[PDB]
Amino acid sequence: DLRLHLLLNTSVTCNDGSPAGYYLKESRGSRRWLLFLEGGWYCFNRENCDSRYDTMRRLMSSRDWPRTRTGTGILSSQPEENPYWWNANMVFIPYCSSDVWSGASSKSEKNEYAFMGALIIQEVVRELLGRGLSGAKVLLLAGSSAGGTGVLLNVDRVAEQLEKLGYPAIQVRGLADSGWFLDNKQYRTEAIRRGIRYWNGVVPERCRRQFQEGEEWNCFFGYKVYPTLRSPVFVVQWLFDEAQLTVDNVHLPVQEGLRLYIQNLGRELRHTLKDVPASFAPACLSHEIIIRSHWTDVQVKGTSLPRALHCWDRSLHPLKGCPVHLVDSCPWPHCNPSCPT
Ligand SMILES: CC(=O)Nc1ccc(Nc2ccccc2)cc1
Ligand SMILES: *[C@@H]1O[C@H](CO)[C@@H](O)[C@H](O)[C@H]1NC(C)=O
Repeated sequence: DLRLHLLLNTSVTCNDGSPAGYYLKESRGSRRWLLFLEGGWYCFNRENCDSRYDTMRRLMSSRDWPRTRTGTGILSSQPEENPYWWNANMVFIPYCSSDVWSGASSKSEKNEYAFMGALIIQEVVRELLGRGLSGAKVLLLAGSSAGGTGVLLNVDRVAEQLEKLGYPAIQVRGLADSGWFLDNKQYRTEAIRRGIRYWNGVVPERCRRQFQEGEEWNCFFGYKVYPTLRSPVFVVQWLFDEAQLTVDNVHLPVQEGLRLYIQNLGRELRHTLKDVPASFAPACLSHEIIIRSHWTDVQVKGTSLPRALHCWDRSLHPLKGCPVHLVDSCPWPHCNPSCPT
């Protein structure tokens, strides 16, 4: 169990003005810190944010959150469930800003909702320093789905924040799970354009300077923002991601046209990861992995994801028998026998 703390700075809020927060299970004898960003799509105008407030309210408000959460997968403290970082300090940051962790806009006079995801991350880090993060030696910012994209948008800002607060020794790293999407041709972009204006969304400065005014939406796509990043980032992406296929209007007797479409999507995803040295990409139809209890089961080329992450740690201190770049080459879903059932 991780226990809830609402933010002491109550001006940093969820969508409806209620305080944001974080769940914490500390580990005294450890100097490693894992901050996990929850996912859950997003909303981009008044009417579809209102819809989300009726039937997905816990993603927009803290008024109904429980006092405790169970840590699962990489947030588990048990070595059998979490061979990678079972002894670490564990933090789960709930997603209640509906802005892919990019917003910096208060509730107001002219704003029905607050979109403060980027400021929520910054405030959690600030308040955690007084609870032991000041002694840390590695801070891993991780996340799944919209939280995975949020890692890409925020990892360098967290590094910059700690450097300016006087903590140059804390090594900030990123782990982006299922947040690496393609702006490809559909089988049969305005939502994100149109949300960044609604959220006052912020993107990393170097990527902003490449694409410039009005084109910041480009920085929500992994293969375009990752080359501008400076912190080390490990990328986990299923080759046949279910969220990707949904937006592409694919619904799984597959005939030639769809066969080529699916095979092409795989090969395109594979291509965008060829120059990503730390990555894990199985040939499976799925979505998210790192906080699932059975995340230890999947393997690429004989290496599991917890092992690949351990090899990543060793690389940041070629390694014999301990690889870090693991991308499937077989071209159809399920062609890896270890895929989730
Ligand atoms: C031609 C063109 O613009 N294609 C395109 C653009 C944006 C998306 N957006 C998206 C992808 C995956 C997951 C969530 C959103 C998908 C396809
Ligand atoms: C609380 O957060 C807001 C928004 O980030 C900031 O402007 C304000 O200075 C913060 N208050 C304190 C006491 O840090």
